[PDB]
Amino acid sequence: SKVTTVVATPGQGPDRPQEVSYTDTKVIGNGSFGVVYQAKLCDSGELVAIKKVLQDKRFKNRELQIMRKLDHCNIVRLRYFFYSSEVYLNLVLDYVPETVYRVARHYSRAKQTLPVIYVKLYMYQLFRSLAYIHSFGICHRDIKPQNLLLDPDTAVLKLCDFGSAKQLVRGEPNVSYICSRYYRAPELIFGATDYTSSIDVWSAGCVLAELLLGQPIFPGDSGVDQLVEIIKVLGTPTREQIREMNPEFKFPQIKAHPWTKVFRPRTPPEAIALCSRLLEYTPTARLTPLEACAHSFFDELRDPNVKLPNGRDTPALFNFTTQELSSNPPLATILIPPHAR
Ligand SMILES: Cc1nnc(-c2ccc3occ(-c4ccc([S@](C)=O)cc4)c3c2)o1
Repeated sequence: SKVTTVVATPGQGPDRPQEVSYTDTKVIGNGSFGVVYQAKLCDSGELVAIKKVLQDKRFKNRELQIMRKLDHCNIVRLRYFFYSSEVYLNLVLDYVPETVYRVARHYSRAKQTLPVIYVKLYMYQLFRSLAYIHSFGICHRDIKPQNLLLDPDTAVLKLCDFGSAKQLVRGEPNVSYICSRYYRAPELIFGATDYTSSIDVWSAGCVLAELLLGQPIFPGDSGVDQLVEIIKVLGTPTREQIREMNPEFKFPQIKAHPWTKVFRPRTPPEAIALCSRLLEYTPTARLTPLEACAHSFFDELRDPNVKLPNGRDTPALFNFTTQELSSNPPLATILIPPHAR
């Protein structure tokens, strides 16, 4: 009700703060960082989330520094940011009301399967945001279904939560206990710290596969139990596999559970061939997010007529930028279909 008025710097553009007014603040989430609110900007009527972190006062916020570099339609945009209170950094973000987690669980609670057309849309917009994120050498490191925001009506997916993303410095090592356990790549559990952006892709597989199965593919009861779960679907990792993951542990030996069966009968051939492609031991083996997009599974989305179950056209899926294409520029004719040139 009470309209709060702050002095806020636009997320992008020149550092020139404006008076921004918002009201109807309610809490919609919280964690170690702090709290997320939903508010209504008084002047555009538009809804926003406000992530209230806690700023090390005498330290530069990594998330803030990362959000500013970022403008992509499948990523929650940092519209503004301000400070308040000792001292809290506030990120004013796009609000989107649903998450893949919550959608995936409604289906699962009702023992149905999320329509493959939604799996496609959502996974594609996910590989997109990462192709973009990774082109800057920024690893998300918490790719999990509740960091995927969805618009029920328009089928837009926006990646959110960069509260543990990092500009990866090759030659520079990092922390290995990151990601949500179920979505955490094997090398991470192995103690690797020399890792790459492939870890995000493993998380995507973990998602892809959970959308298909209606439950987490690898559900460990702890950091270490996690690898036991991966193991029972892929088997054990071998020389160049463990090599590739990290240059200790103590587990048991198990056989390679065939893919085209880890799921259910009606599951599409390409989706299965996707995961097998993602969910891979060696990290150089996992496909690239851009390269992922390319792969068949998403072909239906390259069909000129495709529409949303509710008869609307698909959200804008081909508005690529060269910044977005940077990684692998020679592959547009198979990512941009004619009808969008
Ligand atoms: C953590 C964290 N970092 N960003 C967010 C964030 C940002 C923008 C956002 O817009 C809507 C949400 C959102 C908040 C709560 C929910 S609940 C679990 O259904 C769903 C969606 C949101 C969350 O959360």
